[PDB]
Amino acid sequence: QPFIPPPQQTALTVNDHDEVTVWNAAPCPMLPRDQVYVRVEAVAINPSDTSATPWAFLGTDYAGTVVAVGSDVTHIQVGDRVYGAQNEMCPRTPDQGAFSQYTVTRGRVWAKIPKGLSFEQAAALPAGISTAGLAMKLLGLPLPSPSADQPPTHSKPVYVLVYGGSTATATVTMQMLRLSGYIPIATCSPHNFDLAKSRGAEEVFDYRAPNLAQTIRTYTKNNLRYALDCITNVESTTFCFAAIGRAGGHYVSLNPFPETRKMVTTDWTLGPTIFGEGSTWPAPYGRPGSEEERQFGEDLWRIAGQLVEDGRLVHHPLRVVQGGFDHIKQGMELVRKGELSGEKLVVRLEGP
Ligand SMILES: NC(=O)c1ccc[n+]([C@@H]2O[C@H](COP(=O)([O-])OP(=O)(O)OC[C@H]3O[C@@H](n4cnc5c(N)ncnc54)[C@H](OP(=O)(O)O)[C@@H]3O)[C@@H](O)[C@H]2O)c1
Repeated sequence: QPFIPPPQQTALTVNDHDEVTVWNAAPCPMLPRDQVYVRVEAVAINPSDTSATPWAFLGTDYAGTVVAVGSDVTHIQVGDRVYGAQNEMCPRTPDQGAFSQYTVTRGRVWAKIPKGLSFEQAAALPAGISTAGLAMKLLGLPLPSPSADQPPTHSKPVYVLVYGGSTATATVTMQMLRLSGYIPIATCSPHNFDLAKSRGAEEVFDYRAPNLAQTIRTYTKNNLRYALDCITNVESTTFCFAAIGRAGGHYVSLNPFPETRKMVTTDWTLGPTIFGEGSTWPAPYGRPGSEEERQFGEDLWRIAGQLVEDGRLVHHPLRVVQGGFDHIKQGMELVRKGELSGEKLVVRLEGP
């Protein structure tokens, strides 16, 4: 009954000459006493996968079948299905990444898949849930209550601009914003208008429209105080700053931002902080680990896991590919080239 990991496996990594590589003799991680061992069934592709520690495993989003259980783990059994996030390309843990045949759960940044979800649907969620939570925390917005019967009331609407309303992150975030009593207003391309509205946007606009920031300022009564930038380029930053109200506001982006007097505070989400383990980027010093960041991730996942279970948080629309590891490599290229719109690339792994 003791579990012994396989001697080697296939995983996706980067080699010594900056090329994405299928490695067929990759190591298998050891099983922590407080984690479970996962035979990965599906993975999702994220832009951050495509942005190096050679030979460390790639990939964030996984869903799979529990094949072994740590001695200190309760409430999980062999055969259970789980989904969660890995901390990709981490030099201290190069044998942990979503793009492997076998991984281990990390922290408490995971949950059991609800009976009603498939592996493919569940794999689509982890980075979205994680990022949505970090963005709400940085904006100074409370996470939803999983136990409440309706959102908090605001007789005077509290708007949140979401620049890039068709992004995988925005569609999960806008649902959470709604649950917490906020009213998201989104910008994206016309063909994704229905998607954005279905995911919680009160109104949606084409970001290309002339003088759109004036339109938004007027809509929000010149008091927009929250802007979430899911695109993070020179144009999106300029736009969000122009839309924020006359008295100031808070800009949060999902990436570090390029190079005002506008009374705007600023932050950006650092993905590895969902684990509270720290980060070696950005130099100098990166970030330390912290128990408060760790506890926030666990709390977020306990809340989001229930919301997913209850059908209150739905996955981004899926583009599913049946395949193996070369299909992940291929998926990453489609994503890197900006070739996906309003969909998440998920690969369902064939064994063998
Ligand atoms: N730091 C982190 O841990 C972290 C986590 C999650 C995401 N991110 C970052 O957030 C960004 C979005 O990632 P995601 O996975 O949420 O989204 P995604 O699904 O890859 O977003 C794709 C959408 O972005 C829109 N888009 C692309 N370029 C645009 C531009 N120049 N102006 C306006 N819209 C543009 C398009 O929407 P339309 O076709 O509708 O125009 C496209 O469909 C990426 O840069 C990613 O690196 C970072």
